[PDB]
Amino acid sequence: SQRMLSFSDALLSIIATVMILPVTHTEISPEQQFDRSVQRLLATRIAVYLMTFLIVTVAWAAHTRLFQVVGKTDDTLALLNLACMMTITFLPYTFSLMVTFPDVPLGIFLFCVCVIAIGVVQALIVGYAFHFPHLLSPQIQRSAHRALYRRHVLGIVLQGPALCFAAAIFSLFFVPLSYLLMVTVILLPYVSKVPLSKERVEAFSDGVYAIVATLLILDICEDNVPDPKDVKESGSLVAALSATGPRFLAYFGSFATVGLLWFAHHSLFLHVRKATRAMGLLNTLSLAFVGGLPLAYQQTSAELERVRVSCTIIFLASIFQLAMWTTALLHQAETLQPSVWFGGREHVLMFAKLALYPCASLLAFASTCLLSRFSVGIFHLMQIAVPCAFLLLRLLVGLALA
Amino acid sequence: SQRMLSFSDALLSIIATVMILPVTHTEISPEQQFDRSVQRLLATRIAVYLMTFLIVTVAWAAHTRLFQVVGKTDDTLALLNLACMMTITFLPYTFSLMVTFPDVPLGIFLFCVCVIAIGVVQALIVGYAFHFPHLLSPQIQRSAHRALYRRHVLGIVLQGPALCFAAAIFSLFFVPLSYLLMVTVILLPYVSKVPLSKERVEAFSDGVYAIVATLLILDICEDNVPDPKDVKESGSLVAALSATGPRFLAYFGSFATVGLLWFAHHSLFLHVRKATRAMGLLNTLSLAFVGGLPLAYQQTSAELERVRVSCTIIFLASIFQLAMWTTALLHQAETLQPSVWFGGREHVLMFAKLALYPCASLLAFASTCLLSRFSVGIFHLMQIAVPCAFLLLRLLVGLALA
Repeated sequence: SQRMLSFSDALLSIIATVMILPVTHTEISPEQQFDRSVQRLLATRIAVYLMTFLIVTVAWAAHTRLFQVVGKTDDTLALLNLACMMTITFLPYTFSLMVTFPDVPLGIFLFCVCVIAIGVVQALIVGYAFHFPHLLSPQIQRSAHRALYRRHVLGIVLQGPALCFAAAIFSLFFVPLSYLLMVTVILLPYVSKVPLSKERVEAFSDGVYAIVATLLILDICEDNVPDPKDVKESGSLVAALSATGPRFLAYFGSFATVGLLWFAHHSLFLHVRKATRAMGLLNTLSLAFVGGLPLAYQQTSAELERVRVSCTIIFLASIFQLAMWTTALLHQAETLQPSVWFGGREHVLMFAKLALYPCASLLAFASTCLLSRFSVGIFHLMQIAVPCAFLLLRLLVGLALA
Repeated sequence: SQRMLSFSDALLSIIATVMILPVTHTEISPEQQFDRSVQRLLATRIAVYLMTFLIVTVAWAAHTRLFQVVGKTDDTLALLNLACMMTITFLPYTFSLMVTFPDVPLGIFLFCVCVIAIGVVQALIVGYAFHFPHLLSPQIQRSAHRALYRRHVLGIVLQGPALCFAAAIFSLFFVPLSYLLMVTVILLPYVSKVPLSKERVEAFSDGVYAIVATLLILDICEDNVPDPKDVKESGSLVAALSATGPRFLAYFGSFATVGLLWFAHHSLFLHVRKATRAMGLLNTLSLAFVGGLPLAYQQTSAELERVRVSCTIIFLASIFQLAMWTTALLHQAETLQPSVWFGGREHVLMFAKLALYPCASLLAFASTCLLSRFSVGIFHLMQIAVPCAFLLLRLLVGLALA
C-alpha cells in the first residue's frame, strides 16, 4: 500500500535533481578567455537548478500530502499515480523553457499546462477515492465524517491549476508581467491558511543524496575511460589514466562529503519521531544545497577564491541540517526522542555530529586569515576521519567537564 | 537500523544502471554511412552494460546477504558501509577499463584491486560485528550459537577477493588468459555449495525502474530546451519545439512501458511473501532488460527491424517477470499468498497482469505476418489502456466460463 509511494519519491528525487546535470557538465575549464559569459551562464544554470528543485519539491510535497488522505490504494489508483508522476516529470523541462523564453507566452502556457495536468490527475485521484470511501480513505476520520473533506481537498489540490490558468490566460490575451500568479501557486500552501510524513521525507532525502553522491561518477565512467587512442597522445595506460586524476579526486571528495552529510542527516532522522513543518521546509533547502555540492568539489579539485565558494556551499548544505535539528527548542517533546533532548543521553553527540560540517566550513572559510589556501584537503580528511573516532571524543569532554 | 540499507540499494540501483547512459547517448542518427561500425559499437556498449549490471547486482546481493547477518547497526558500521559503497561504486569504471584494455594487465589489476577493496571492507564489517556480538549480530540466529559463523562468513565474503587476487597475479607474472578466475568469483556463490530479502529486492527494483523510466527525460531537459538561437534556423518556438517531437514521443512511450512493467512487478511482489533464490535470479535479468528498454523505444520512435528489436526487448523484460511469477509451481505455499495461488481469488488477474506484456510483444512480433509494421503505436496505446479496465475484463471471462 506504500511501495508505490516509495517508487514515487524515488522517481521525484531524480526529477528534482535532474537540473544539477547542466551545472556539473558546463565547461569547467576556462581555457578560452571568456570567463564572464561562462560565469553568467553558470549562475543562470544554478538559479534554474534551485528553482526547479524547489518547484519539484513543492509538487512532491503536494503529491505526498494528497496520498496522506488516501490510505489504501487500488490498481486504478496506481495507474493514476503513474499518470500523475509522468505529468510532474515534465516540470523541469517546461520550467527551463519558460525561463529561457520569458516574453514568449508559449513557455508560460506550456508550464501551466504542465501544472494543471498534474492538478487534474490529482483531482481525479480524489474524485475516485471519495467515490469509493469505505475502502480507500485513510482511517475512521477521513472516511467517517461529514465528508466535506471532499470539497476541502478538492479546493486545496485544484487551486494551483486554477490559479495559474489565470496566468496562462494573462500571458497572451493581456500583458504578461503577471509572473506572480505562479509564485502564489507556489506560496499559497504556505501562507494562505495562516506536516510531511517522516518516512516520505526520509525517502526523498535518501534519493537526492544517492543521486548527488554518485553524480560525479555517473560521468567519470561514461566520458573518462581512456579510449585506445592514447597511443597517439606512447602507450602507458597508467599515464593516460593519471590525467583524469583531478576528476577522481573530485569524485572521492564529493562522495565522502555527501556520505558524511547523509550520515548526519540519517542520525538526525533516526531520532526525530514526528517531523514538523519547519523541519521539512529546512530539509528541502538542505537538499537543494547538497545537490549543489558536487559543483563545489569539482571546482575546488580543478586557488583560494574557489575554495571560498566550496566552503560556503558545504556550510549552507550543513547549516540547514543544523537549523532543522535546532528547530526543537519548543518541540523537543513532540518531535525528538528522549535520547537526544536537552541534557539527553546522546544530545552532545547529535549536536556535534550535526555541527561538525558547518564548524569545519567556518574553520576553512577562516583560511582568509592566512595564506595556506589548500588547507581544505587536510580539513576534509579530518572531517571524514572524525565520526569514526568521534563517539569517544565526546565522552572525553563530557567526563572532563567535571 | 534499515535506512542505511535503503540508501545503499538506492545508490546501487544507480551504480548498476550507470552503464545504460552510453547506450542511450550513442549517435542514434545514421546520418553518415558508417552504420556497421556504429552497430558494433552499440553492441559493445550493450554487452558492457549487461555485464556491468550483472556484476554490480552480484556485489549488491553480496552486500545485502552480508547485512542479513548483522541485524543492528552502529555509527561505525554506517561509516564502514559508506566506505564499502564508495568502493563498489567503482566497479563499472574499472570493468569498462578492463574490457576496453583486455591484454593490458593494468585493467585487470585495477578491477581486482576494486573488488578486493570491497571484500576487505566487508571483512572489516564482519570483524567489527563479531567483535561486538552482544548487540550487532542479528535477531538471534548468529548471536547465540557456536560462533564459527565467524569463519564461515569470513570465507564466504573473503573468497572473492582472494580468488581474483590470483587473477591479478596471473595477469602480469604469467599468461593472462585466466579470465575465468573472475568468472568463478562471480559464479561461486551460485554453484560452489550445491535467499534475498523481499524488501531489499523491492528497493533495488524500484530504484532501477525509476532510473530507466526517467532515463529519457534526464537528457530531454538538458539537451533539448531550444536555445534562443532558433531565430537563425524565423522565430516560432512552436516550430522549434516540434522538431524535438520524436524525442518526446520516445520518452512518453518509454515511461508508459516502464511504468506498466513496474506496476506488474509491484503487483507481483505485493503477493510474493518470501522470495526464493530463483525469483531473485530472474528478477535481476528482468531488471537488466528493463534497463535496456529505453534504447528500444528511442530506436523505434526515430522500420520493421527497429520495431522487431523493440518488441524483442519488451518481450525479454516481461518474460523474465512472467517466469519469476510462474516459478511458484512447487512453492506457491511457501512464497505466494493464498489470494494468488492456483485457483485463487485473483490468480487469473495476476497471470493476466504479468502476461499482458509478453503476449503483446508476441502479437507485435507477429507483425511479420503482414506489412503494417506501424501497428506498435496502437498496440502500446492498447497496452497502457488495458490495465485500467482489465480487472473488469477478466471478471467477464471468469463469469462466462460457466
